[PDB]
Amino acid sequence: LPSGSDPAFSQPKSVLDAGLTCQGASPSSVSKPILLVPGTGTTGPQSFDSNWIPLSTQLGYTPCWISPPPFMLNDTQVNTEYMVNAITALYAGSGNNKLPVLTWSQGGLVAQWGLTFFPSIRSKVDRLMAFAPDYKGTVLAGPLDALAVSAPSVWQQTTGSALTTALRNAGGLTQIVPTTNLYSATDEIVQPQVSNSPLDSSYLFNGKNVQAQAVCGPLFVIDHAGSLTSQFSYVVGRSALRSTTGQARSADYGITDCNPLPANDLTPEQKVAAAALLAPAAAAIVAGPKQNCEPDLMPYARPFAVGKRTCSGIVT
Amino acid sequence: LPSGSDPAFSQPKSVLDAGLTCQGASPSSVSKPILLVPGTGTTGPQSFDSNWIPLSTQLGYTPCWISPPPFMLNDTQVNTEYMVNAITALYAGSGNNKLPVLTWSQGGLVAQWGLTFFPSIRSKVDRLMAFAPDYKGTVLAGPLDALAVSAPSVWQQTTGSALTTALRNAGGLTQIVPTTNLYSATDEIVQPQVSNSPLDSSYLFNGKNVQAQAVCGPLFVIDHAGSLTSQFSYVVGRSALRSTTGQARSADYGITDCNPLPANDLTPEQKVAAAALLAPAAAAIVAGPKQNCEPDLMPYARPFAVGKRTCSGIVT
Ligand SMILES: *[C@@H]1O[C@H](CO)[C@@H](O[C@@H]2O[C@H](CO)[C@@H](O)[C@H](O)[C@H]2NC(C)=O)[C@H](O)[C@H]1NC(C)=O
Ligand SMILES: *[C@@H]1O[C@H](CO)[C@@H](O[C@@H]2O[C@H](CO)[C@@H](O)[C@H](O)[C@H]2NC(C)=O)[C@H](O)[C@H]1NC(C)=O
Ligand SMILES: [K+]
Ligand SMILES: [K+]
Ligand SMILES: [K+]
Ligand SMILES: [K+]
Ligand code: NA
Ligand code: NA
Ligand code: NA
Ligand code: NA
Ligand code: NA
Repeated sequence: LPSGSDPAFSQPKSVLDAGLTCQGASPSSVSKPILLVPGTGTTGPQSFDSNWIPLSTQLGYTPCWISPPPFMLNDTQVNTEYMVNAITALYAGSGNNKLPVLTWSQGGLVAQWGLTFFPSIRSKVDRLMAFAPDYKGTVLAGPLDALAVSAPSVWQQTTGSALTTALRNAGGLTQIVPTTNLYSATDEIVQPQVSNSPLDSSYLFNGKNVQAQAVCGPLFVIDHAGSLTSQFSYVVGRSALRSTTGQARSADYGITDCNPLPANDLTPEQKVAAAALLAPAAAAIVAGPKQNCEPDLMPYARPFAVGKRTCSGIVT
Repeated sequence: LPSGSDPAFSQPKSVLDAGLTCQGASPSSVSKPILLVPGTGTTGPQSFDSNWIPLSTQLGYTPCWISPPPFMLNDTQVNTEYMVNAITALYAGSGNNKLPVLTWSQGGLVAQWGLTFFPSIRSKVDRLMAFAPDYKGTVLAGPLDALAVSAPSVWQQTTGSALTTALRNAGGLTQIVPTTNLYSATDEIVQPQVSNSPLDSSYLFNGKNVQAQAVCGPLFVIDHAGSLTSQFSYVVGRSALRSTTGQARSADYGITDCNPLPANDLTPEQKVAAAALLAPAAAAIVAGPKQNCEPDLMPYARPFAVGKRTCSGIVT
């Protein structure tokens, strides 16, 4: 696991700060922040307005989020700069108090990439609650890559990519801070997820790895978006957020919570938007960037993916 | 459309027969046969053991398949002899009753080549259910082969080929029996498929042409193999097989069926095998025969591709 200096950011501070917002507050002076990191094809509000922005507010946090442009479709490594900058800011802005990070989809990969390569944030994040994280990527992006209809970050989120290779070889498939990963065998976006084991894309060694079918039964069905928005997900997320260990606890949820529909505390109208969470993501992918190769690794990550091929050639 | 005698077989009938197998039945005495025609780089079992063999069984059919050697890599015109012989056999063996044909990839090109050039089988095929058929071939020169260093049937499936030209000029891009074509914009092997129109390689005039994204949305992703194996594909195929019209019916499927993962009725082990369909087929193509020209058209097809080039020169 890297333990030296932080890499320098490629983006200026003005740019990174512009991508961070808090509800009703400035990052420079915020009470009990939670940092929300969005999924592929979305802004922070698009991922979370119908779900964890109001739910976290009801738990007493001030939700804050990043929106790396365009819609989380550019280089995951740059998406991570937004996250690292935001944790630094929000920690300073809330009294040097550690804060939680809550993610969907790629946001969890971004969080873990940041924790792996930017040691400074490890003391600033108290826990990670990741919904449907793709730490191994997804095999399902393969045809899109072959067709050259994949955005930068979609290439990076393909199983076997240089990015996912680097994360693994740097030690990033082991939890770094207390981590809960909630995911589903029936996720239609991220696979493989079926095994309830380290083979799954969402699994981290020493983490609290919650495959919904383990709790709720193998026949249980909960999709990629539902993995973020469901009542089951709310109970698990609340467990993680409240737990003194920094991980969800099996005592905190069971069969009575195995409701895949949008969280009960959401208003009717929020439930409608939550259920429809993935539509705007699909439309952003559709209009968004597309290329025929995986973006290059930044220098700090190259040693961890020697021999993989990116846009510029083979990593040496 | 051609309307006379069937072309003579180039292969002995014993050889053709030996390539036909049914599950649990002789072709001479079979209950409700369905004939399965595999994709390039596979035998019948390799295409269908994880999918339409069990899925058709559960629908009450006896699955039967052909396995033209080696692995569907030889002349598509010879592959078609196996299909024509099998239809003749299974029609008689089911009491002189027409039977459905269900195909993947090249198998659909084979079925339509047979229906176009071998008139005797038209009255013996109840309906055709083709998954990812490449009636126009493909424009994508994939990464398996050096350009123009390819197997016989790979040449023939290249857009612009003499074979695909002949099919078109003989009238074979119009359905001959009731046909449903299920295909995907995100097919990484066969393109173009993106338009939901007669541009697409899988489209037949007067057919029931089902591009999955037209139903499911633009980021519904199923690949060339997923076109055969997905739950969405199963719902459409079941509709096609049951329909009184011989074609799938839009009433039978909709957004709720839009699951790209392997068909729900497959066991956990069959789903893993279905999701792994493509890689060993691609490896069989890589390991297979290579030549530097397209196989010659048989005499009965030449007049429909005059001016195209095969191994013996420009067709006359
Ligand atoms: C998208 O990611 C790329 C790649 O990391 C960013 O482009 C780099 O930006 C740095 C900072 O200016 C440059 O030094 C490199 O030359 C850039 N590389 C490439 C290939 O262009 C880019 O800034 C990111 N875009 C956004 C909107 O964040
Ligand atoms: C593969 O296809 C070629 C047709 O392209 C077949 O070869 C022909 O076989 C007939 C029947 O014996 C011969 O009369 C021809 O002279 C052959 N032509 C060529 C170019 O060799 C061949 O039999 C097929 N192989 C298999 C295993 O089916
Ligand atoms: K700001
Ligand atoms: K304040
Ligand atoms: K507790
Ligand atoms: K019709
Ligand atoms: Na399940
Ligand atoms: Na290039
Ligand atoms: Na094979
Ligand atoms: Na040719
Ligand atoms: Na099984």
